[PDB]
Amino acid sequence: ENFDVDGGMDQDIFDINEGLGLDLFEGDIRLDRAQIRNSIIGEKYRWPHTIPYVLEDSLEMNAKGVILNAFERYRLKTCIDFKPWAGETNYISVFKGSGCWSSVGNRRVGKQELSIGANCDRIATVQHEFLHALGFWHEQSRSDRDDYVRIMWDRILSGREHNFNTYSDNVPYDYTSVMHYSKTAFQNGTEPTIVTRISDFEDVIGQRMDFSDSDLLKLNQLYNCSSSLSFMDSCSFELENVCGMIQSSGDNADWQRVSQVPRGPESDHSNSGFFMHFDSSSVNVGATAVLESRTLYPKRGFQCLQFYLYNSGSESDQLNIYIREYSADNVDGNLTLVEEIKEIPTGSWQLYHVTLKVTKKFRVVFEGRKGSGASLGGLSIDDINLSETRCPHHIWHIRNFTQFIGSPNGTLYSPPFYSSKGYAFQIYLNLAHVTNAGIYFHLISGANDDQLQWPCPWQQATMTLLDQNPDIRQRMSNQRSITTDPFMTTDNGNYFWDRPSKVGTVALFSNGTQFRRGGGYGTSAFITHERLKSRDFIKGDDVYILLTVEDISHLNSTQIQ
Amino acid sequence: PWENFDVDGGMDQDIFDINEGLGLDLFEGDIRLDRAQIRNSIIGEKYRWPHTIPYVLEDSLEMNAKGVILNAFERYRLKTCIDFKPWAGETNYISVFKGSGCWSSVGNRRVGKQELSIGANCDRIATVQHEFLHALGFWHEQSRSDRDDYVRIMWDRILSGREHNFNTLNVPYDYTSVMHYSKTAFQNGTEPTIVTRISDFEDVIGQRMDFSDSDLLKLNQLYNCSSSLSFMDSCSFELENVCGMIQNADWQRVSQVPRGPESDHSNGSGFFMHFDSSSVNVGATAVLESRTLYPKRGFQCLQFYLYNSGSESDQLNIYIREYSADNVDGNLTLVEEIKEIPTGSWQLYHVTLKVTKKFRVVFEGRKGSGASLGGLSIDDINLSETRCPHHIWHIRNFTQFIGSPNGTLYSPPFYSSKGYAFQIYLNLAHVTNAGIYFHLISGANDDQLQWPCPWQQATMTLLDQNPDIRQRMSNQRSITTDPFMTTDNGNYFWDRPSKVGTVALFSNGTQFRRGGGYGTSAFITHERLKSRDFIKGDDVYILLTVEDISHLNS
Ligand SMILES: *[C@@H]1O[C@H](CO)[C@@H](O[C@@H]2O[C@H](CO)[C@@H](O[C@@H]3O[C@H](CO[C@H]4O[C@H](CO[C@H]5O[C@H](CO)[C@@H](O)[C@H](O)[C@@H]5O[C@H]5O[C@H](CO)[C@@H](O)[C@H](O)[C@@H]5O)[C@@H](O)[C@H](O[C@H]5O[C@H](CO)[C@@H](O)[C@H](O)[C@@H]5O[C@H]5O[C@H](CO)[C@@H](O)[C@H](O)[C@@H]5O)[C@@H]4O)[C@@H](O)[C@H](O[C@H]4O[C@H](CO)[C@@H](O)[C@H](O)[C@@H]4O)[C@@H]3O)[C@H](O)[C@H]2NC(C)=O)[C@H](O)[C@H]1NC(C)=O
Ligand SMILES: *[C@@H]1O[C@H](CO)[C@@H](O[C@@H]2O[C@H](CO)[C@@H](O[C@@H]3O[C@H](CO[C@H]4O[C@H](CO[C@H]5O[C@H](CO)[C@@H](O)[C@H](O)[C@@H]5O[C@H]5O[C@H](CO)[C@@H](O)[C@H](O)[C@@H]5O)[C@@H](O)[C@H](O[C@H]5O[C@H](CO)[C@@H](O)[C@H](O)[C@@H]5O[C@H]5O[C@H](CO)[C@@H](O)[C@H](O)[C@@H]5O)[C@@H]4O)[C@@H](O)[C@H](O[C@H]4O[C@H](CO)[C@@H](O)[C@H](O)[C@@H]4O)[C@@H]3O)[C@H](O)[C@H]2NC(C)=O)[C@H](O)[C@H]1NC(C)=O
Ligand SMILES: *[C@@H]1O[C@H](CO[C@@H]2O[C@@H](C)[C@@H](O)[C@@H](O)[C@@H]2O)[C@@H](O[C@@H]2O[C@H](CO)[C@@H](O[C@@H]3O[C@H](CO[C@H]4O[C@H](CO)[C@@H](O)[C@H](O)[C@@H]4O)[C@@H](O)[C@H](O[C@H]4O[C@H](CO)[C@@H](O)[C@H](O)[C@@H]4O)[C@@H]3O)[C@H](O)[C@H]2NC(C)=O)[C@H](O[C@@H]2O[C@@H](C)[C@@H](O)[C@@H](O)[C@@H]2O)[C@H]1NC(C)=O
Ligand SMILES: *[C@@H]1O[C@H](CO[C@@H]2O[C@@H](C)[C@@H](O)[C@@H](O)[C@@H]2O)[C@@H](O[C@@H]2O[C@H](CO)[C@@H](O[C@@H]3O[C@H](CO)[C@@H](O)[C@H](O[C@H]4O[C@H](CO)[C@@H](O)[C@H](O)[C@@H]4O)[C@@H]3O)[C@H](O)[C@H]2NC(C)=O)[C@H](O[C@@H]2O[C@@H](C)[C@@H](O)[C@@H](O)[C@@H]2O)[C@H]1NC(C)=O
Ligand SMILES: *[C@@H]1O[C@H](CO[C@@H]2O[C@@H](C)[C@@H](O)[C@@H](O)[C@@H]2O)[C@@H](O[C@@H]2O[C@H](CO)[C@@H](O)[C@H](O)[C@H]2NC(C)=O)[C@H](O[C@@H]2O[C@@H](C)[C@@H](O)[C@@H](O)[C@@H]2O)[C@H]1NC(C)=O
Ligand SMILES: *[C@@H]1O[C@H](CO)[C@@H](O[C@@H]2O[C@H](CO)[C@@H](O[C@@H]3O[C@H](CO)[C@@H](O)[C@H](O)[C@@H]3O)[C@H](O)[C@H]2NC(C)=O)[C@H](O)[C@H]1NC(C)=O
Ligand SMILES: *[C@@H]1O[C@H](CO)[C@@H](O[C@@H]2O[C@H](CO)[C@@H](O[C@@H]3O[C@H](CO)[C@@H](O)[C@H](O)[C@@H]3O)[C@H](O)[C@H]2NC(C)=O)[C@H](O)[C@H]1NC(C)=O
Ligand SMILES: *[C@@H]1O[C@H](CO)[C@@H](O[C@@H]2O[C@H](CO)[C@@H](O)[C@H](O)[C@H]2NC(C)=O)[C@H](O)[C@H]1NC(C)=O
Ligand SMILES: *[C@@H]1O[C@H](CO)[C@@H](O)[C@H](O[C@@H]2O[C@@H](C)[C@@H](O)[C@@H](O)[C@@H]2O)[C@H]1NC(C)=O
Ligand SMILES: *[C@@H]1O[C@H](CO)[C@@H](O)[C@H](O[C@@H]2O[C@@H](C)[C@@H](O)[C@@H](O)[C@@H]2O)[C@H]1NC(C)=O
Ligand SMILES: *[C@@H]1O[C@H](CO)[C@@H](O)[C@H](O)[C@H]1NC(C)=O
Ligand SMILES: *[C@@H]1O[C@H](CO)[C@@H](O)[C@H](O)[C@H]1NC(C)=O
Ligand SMILES: [Cl-]
Ligand SMILES: [Cl-]
Ligand SMILES: [Cl-]
Ligand SMILES: [Cl-]
Ligand SMILES: [Cl-]
Ligand code: NA
Ligand code: NA
Ligand SMILES: [Zn+2]
Ligand SMILES: [Zn+2]
Repeated sequence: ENFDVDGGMDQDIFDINEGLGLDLFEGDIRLDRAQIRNSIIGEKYRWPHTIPYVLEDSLEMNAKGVILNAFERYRLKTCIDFKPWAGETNYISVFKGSGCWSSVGNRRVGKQELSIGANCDRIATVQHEFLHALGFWHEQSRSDRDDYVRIMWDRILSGREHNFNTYSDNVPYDYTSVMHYSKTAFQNGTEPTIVTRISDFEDVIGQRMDFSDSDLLKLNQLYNCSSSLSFMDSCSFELENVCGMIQSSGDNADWQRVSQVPRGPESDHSNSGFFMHFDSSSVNVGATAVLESRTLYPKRGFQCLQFYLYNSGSESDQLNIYIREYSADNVDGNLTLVEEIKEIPTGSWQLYHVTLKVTKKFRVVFEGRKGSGASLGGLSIDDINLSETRCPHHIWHIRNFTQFIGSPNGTLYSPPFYSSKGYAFQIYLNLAHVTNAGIYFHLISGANDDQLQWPCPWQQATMTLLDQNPDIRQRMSNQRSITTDPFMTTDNGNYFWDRPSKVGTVALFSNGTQFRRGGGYGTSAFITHERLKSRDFIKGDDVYILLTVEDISHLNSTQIQ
Repeated sequence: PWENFDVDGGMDQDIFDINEGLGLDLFEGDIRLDRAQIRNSIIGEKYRWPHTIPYVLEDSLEMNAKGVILNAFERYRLKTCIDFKPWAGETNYISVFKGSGCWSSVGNRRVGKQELSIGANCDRIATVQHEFLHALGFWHEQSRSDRDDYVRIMWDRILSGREHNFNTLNVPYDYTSVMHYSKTAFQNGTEPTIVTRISDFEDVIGQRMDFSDSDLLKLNQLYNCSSSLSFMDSCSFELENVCGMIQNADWQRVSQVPRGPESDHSNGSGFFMHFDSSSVNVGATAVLESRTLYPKRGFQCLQFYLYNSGSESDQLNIYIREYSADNVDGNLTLVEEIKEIPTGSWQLYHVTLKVTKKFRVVFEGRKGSGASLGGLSIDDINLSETRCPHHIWHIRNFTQFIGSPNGTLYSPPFYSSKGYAFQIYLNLAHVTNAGIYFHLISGANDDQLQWPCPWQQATMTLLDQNPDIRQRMSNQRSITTDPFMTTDNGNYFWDRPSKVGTVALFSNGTQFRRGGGYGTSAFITHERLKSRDFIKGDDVYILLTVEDISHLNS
């Protein structure tokens, strides 16, 4: 009884628009009057660094949330920002048209339409359409494209051959571009229409996870970006000056930059390769050592500190996180304990997220502490990232992951979680299919159910398969969102998102306690197993699914200004 | 030996030692403060140069200094979007002249003619780079407000009246900045005035080889640089898309070859391209082409490392395919045939190009007549719009000579562009510093050459073998032959070696005459020589260019 938003298919932008018969340039580009196809966009047809926008009322509620999520990716990785339209002469009007499409560049026409239609509410689709708005074309149309890919003309659907035309017009050809067609673009049959000449990229082309490194380089070079709104720092200890961090102790303890520890880890997490290590084996009980960042300058007032930790020491050792915030009244700073990380499981790298709310210049202080008893190792930290973003609400850590890919036993249910509004939920990850991974959001019976609004109204669940790249700026995480529509009905006439005790099926927790699970809402095409096995989604055989469930009923109201 | 001339006079004097010794009393040793300019203040947009800086090299400059300054401009052209042009009447320009010491104002002071001094002993490329970073608006690194978290100031060790030289986006403190004091700055005695908190960097501060990566990031961010004038491409095959190079594939991306090499050069983890000539017929070829490149200058230097585990009969052909509006598919020209490649070691090659339109480099491996058990491998390809070195001195098994009595090395003989025969002397025997000297030697053209040797500038570069040309901090010094220079006995220093030189033997035992050596006893410290990639696979490369600079007398 699960609901698949993708209807048992894996349709890209180009499959959605083809199925509607839109006949746009290269499937999703709306050419302007006398605009030259695949031509250089001049300075006059560019947006300012901050783009005014309107999210029109025709947009689906899930689409509005997804678009705002896309803006947060631009704010982390570029110096492009977006602001609600306040009367500027030109702005982007995002609306529910037929299919997903955009003009290429700032056409200087005042209100400029960008369509995010039905089935276009995917963050990378939004990112792709806004790259068109910013002035970018597709990658496979480059004049040198035949040196990198082969077009299988006999496999293209009759009358769709013109979508592969090249014109007359530097960064290397980018197979990973979010602006590249997939190998199945306009195919007639089961055989690919685009074959990469380098066999390694056959299943890479057509990625729809995030911007590629080359997509970002081109955009950041165009807008002269030297910073972003929400990136703060990334440290993997790869250089001897360790990103300006300063280690100290009053206890004959220290943090050492090492490539290995005899008791563990045998190597860094980044994966020659270095990490910081607090030895607890040869210091006295209660000895501490602090590793302090250089001074950082926040622009937003909320932050997410994240890092990987390895414990080869004792159950009694701990890592304390402090913030030292500086203000005019106290130049030595105000030191505050923000997190105590205790009883760290031994023998594996583990990801931690710490929520911060610092508004003044500050330093992050990592304090390793030796606890009671004996130790043969210590605490190791690597891949520290800091951004002015919200921490995920919940994190589902799946260990020994690879054994489940394409396997009949690959039907995984997350631990139960409580959303911000108090709804209890569970995630279902289906890895049993031969080619695609599926992901579904379920409401479950919870302690607050008697006082909650039913059917569940406009909660947006964002599920992110983390790309565990050492640098937050280089992660191409695979993210999908769904929104609970309180008017959605089942085949039997009941409300899909009603109270699980009323419409749910019986299930058991790992401990054997019975509960009610509502219908699952999600997609059978979350990611292909081939892409799931690429980049750093799996690292040390661990997978992380980040989860945020929030009320988006405030997005219903007309955008006024 | 005794006939050599050390330009550094048995010392290793930095900018701050030169100016201190003259009693200039400038801000932080080499900054000329403007009227009511606030010390170490943020340089506003109004006090910045345009992307192209107009300049004049004044006649007071020493001939060697003029050549060194133009060499410094080439470093800016490769690593930044800053360029330099001869002044043609722009409102503000930099007047480079021989003043007392090395110094500059900080920023474009908008005063019209703005002086920058490159005085006696300042004719070092990194000194020029440092003074032009001041002109561009940069101060020194150790004056940063957080500097006490990274270094200790030994106040008791500073010369009286010099304490003022130490009292003070989001890039970490840079120990390797070309703008950082060395540990001996303004010292009174033999003890350091600046001591890094971390013992590692104690002798790293004060590097004067080239820009650091953080120096370049700050400058490139300030001028929104997305390209440079002379960088074209760098490929170490670290990614599967192999930097857009095009080619079953005849060149294979591998991490090892059974008959050699056991690993990549850049240093599975590392990768290189390999043509397995052993598995194909005689006459078979393998073609690897760069992506399309867009030149801005009319001259280029293509460089790469090659490893041959195949036969002496295998070869590598280099073609250029140049594209123009009229040509349907480009114009292919053979530019280089690399034959009889010595086997069993990575070797650096340089190829001179003169392309003016968009083009591709075409690498063609060819299987020769002899039986082969391996193939040809290529790694660390770099292309820039620069002049190739005239000669390269490749020193194998280098490490054994550092600090050793036997570390007195003489290069093979070379012929300069004007026909002068020369040899390089590298002295590694000192406990802390490496020395380098240029000698003229007897050669076949000596009867037809002008004597004493007039205004030939010899540029000697210790190559930092980083895989990426943009990240090399190569250590370079130049000297110029002054035909009026005399010896203690009254003879001309640069006269004909048969007349003023000493008897020497080549490796083969043939006798020749060697003139006096001219160079420095402080070319590089052994500590810095052992850092970065100066030594790689126990190989060292000294790049050599010897050219006539009498045209700079103007
Ligand atoms: C087999 O396995 C099963 C599955 O694992 C087991 O089942 C679980 O069993 C446990 C134990 O029996 C059970 O735990 C209980 O959970 C209760 C619900 O927890 C969530 O909700 C509350 C309340 O949320 C409402 O209020 C907040 C504001 O306070 C608001 O933000 C929410 O939106 C929400 O509002 C809505 O509802 C109210 C009515 O409730 C309406 O008035 C309102 O209008 C809205 O509609 C949250 O507070 C909880 O969050 C806290 O706790 C979690 C977990 O510890 C923390 O992660 C989280 O940060 C938060 O922390 C708070 O407390 C700490 C101090 O401890 C503070 O520092 C911090 O600032 C926060 O205030 C959850 O999201 C919960 O109420 C209940 O609590 C009772 O015990 C505690 C002691 O622990 C007392 O202090 C309380 O007074 C209560 O007496 C208790 O924890 C699980 O719910 C249950 N799970 C499921 C899925 O069924 C099973 O037991 C096992 N079987 C066996 C045999 O082993
Ligand atoms: C122990 O070890 C000792 C040390 O190694 C050995 O000593 C060496 O022994 C060899 C063999 O006996 C000896 O070789 C000879 O070298 C002669 C000099 O070579 C250099 O100079 C010439 C001439 O330069 C002048 O002319 C050019 C233009 O024509 C001009 O650009 C120059 O600036 C210069 O001008 C000035 O002088 C002239 C007068 O000469 C004035 O008229 C003028 O006004 C100026 O004042 C250069 O041509 C040479 O360069 C060519 O060769 C080198 C090496 O091969 C190349 O790297 C270089 O690119 C260039 O290549 C040329 O040929 C290729 C062919 O494919 C062309 O493509 C290219 O375009 C060039 O034309 C040197 O820089 C040299 O003249 C002489 O040549 C004769 O033999 C060859 C045989 O192949 C014939 O072809 C010629 O016609 C000649 O008959 C010969 O090569 C070394 O000089 C000697 N070294 C030293 C330091 O002493 C010792 O032998 C050994 N003992 C034992 C027992 O083993
Ligand atoms: C040194 O730093 C301390 C820690 O600062 C916090 O942490 C660091 C890491 C950064 O993230 C900072 O930005 C952050 O403030 C300062 O103490 C903190 O002060 C703030 C007020 O400035 C205070 O916040 C209030 O909290 C109450 C609720 O308090 C309970 O709950 C918190 C946890 O949430 C708990 O920590 C407390 O112990 C309490 O049990 C809340 O009602 C307040 O809301 C109201 O305030 C805003 C205006 O500020 C208003 O717009 C709202 O509408 C609303 O009415 C407010 O959020 C923190 O609780 C407190 N934290 C701690 C651990 O003490 C510290 O400040 C000094 O102490 C404060 C108690 C207060 O007397 C200040 O005036 C003092 O300066 C600071 N010390 C100095 C000398 O600068
Ligand atoms: C196809 O390419 C051929 C090879 O080009 C060269 O090599 C490639 C790798 C690349 O570096 C190119 O940039 C090189 O040009 C072309 O042949 C060459 O053409 C050039 C002229 O474009 C010839 O040159 C001259 O060489 C003389 C000595 O031999 C010099 O005296 C002369 O100097 C004068 O040059 C300029 C004006 O151009 C003045 O400003 C100077 O002050 C000076 O007086 C030139 O440098 C070169 O010799 C040719 N090489 C060969 C091997 O033929 C070829 O070009 C065609 O043929 C030449 C002969 C001319 O008729 C061209 O007009 C003609 O296009 C290319 N073919 C096509 C069709 O494009
Ligand atoms: C060049 O000199 C190197 C250093 O010589 C040693 O130190 C001097 C200060 C002096 O006391 C001298 O007597 C010493 O021998 C030689 O390398 C050293 O060789 C010794 C003995 O073979 C060896 O134990 C050391 O590890 C080694 N040191 C270093 C820093 O490499 C060079 O010798 C060559 O290398 C040897 C390993 C050996 O194969 C020998 O036959 C080689 O000649 C000297 N090189 C040359 C070309 O003479
Ligand atoms: C999608 O692909 C299928 C399979 O290739 C296409 O169908 C095939 O189209 C060809 C067109 O030349 C047909 O061949 C011709 O058939 C006639 C008889 O019908 C014969 O007289 C000719 O000599 C020639 O063989 C082929 O029969 C047909 N096959 C099938 C199974 O239908 C289809 O047209 C493609 N669709 C699109 C939208 O591109
Ligand atoms: C990114 O930064 C670069 C500068 O580092 C900006 O480039 C500059 O763009 C302006 C036009 O916007 C060019 O202006 C020129 O002005 C003169 C008059 O002073 C006029 O004659 C020329 O026709 C031209 O308009 C300027 O040359 C150019 N500078 C360089 C070095 O390229 C670029 O605009 C910035 N990008 C964004 C999105 O802001
Ligand atoms: C580098 O590019 C930025 C724009 O991307 C330029 O910054 C602008 O500078 C003007 C004044 O010259 C201001 O009015 C704008 O507000 C700036 N825009 C932003 C977004 O900062 C900067 O001037 C360029 N630098 C150089 C040297 O040309
Ligand atoms: C899920 O299915 C796969 C494929 O059949 C199995 O490999 C997994 O088995 C687990 O791993 C093997 C190596 C062995 O240790 C076995 O005992 C494990 O169960 C299987 N996983 C689970 C959890 O059943
Ligand atoms: C560098 O050291 C190695 C030993 O580790 C020597 O074998 C090299 O000698 C050279 O190569 C051998 C095979 C033989 O041809 C010999 O005559 C050579 O000298 C040595 N290389 C150099 C240049 O000294
Ligand atoms: C993962 O695999 C190891 C064996 O390699 C096993 O000991 C461990 O319990 C497994 N973890 C989980 C969470 O299943
Ligand atoms: C240098 O140090 C000596 C010894 O302390 C001291 O007597 C002398 O005055 C100092 N000179 C200067 C110039 O500071
Ligand atoms: Cl999303
Ligand atoms: Cl790092
Ligand atoms: Cl130089
Ligand atoms: Cl100016
Ligand atoms: Cl180089
Ligand atoms: Na690391
Ligand atoms: Na390599
Ligand atoms: Zn598109
Ligand atoms: Zn200076």
